Amino acid sequence: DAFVGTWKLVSSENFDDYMKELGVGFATRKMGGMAKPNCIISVNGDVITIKTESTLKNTEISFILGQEFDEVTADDRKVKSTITLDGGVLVQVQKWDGKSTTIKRKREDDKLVVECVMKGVTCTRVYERA
Ligand SMILES: CCCCCCCCCCCCCC(=O)O
Repeated sequence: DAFVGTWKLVSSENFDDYMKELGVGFATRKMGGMAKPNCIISVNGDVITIKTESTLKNTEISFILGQEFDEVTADDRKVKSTITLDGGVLVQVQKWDGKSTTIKRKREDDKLVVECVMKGVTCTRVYERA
């Protein structure tokens, strides 16, 4: 849809603080901090796939909106994830060990804007089409 495409990271604010708030260690934070991933979003029927590709780490999720799924995150958390579409925003919640984090993906002008929140930390990541 508006989301389908291949997207390259062009800016990131507060990602180190976000990773720290998630409990990510120095080594995994080091890998993530200067990474410039591509995010490849596709859809087949009910199933949306989001691939995140970078030199040192790749991830992929496939899901149906509103259906919880198990996910191993890029930082190796074992979480239960649910993704819904609310006002054109893909809203992902991840739940583990009594905690939660949200990842909200929206289209704004030429940008795919990704807001990641853990407790009082808000990170904003911007991708543009490859
Ligand atoms: C790209 C490599 C980063 C690996 C470090 C751990 C990151 C875990 C949280 C990732 C949140 C997703 C943000 C996004 O899709 O831009």
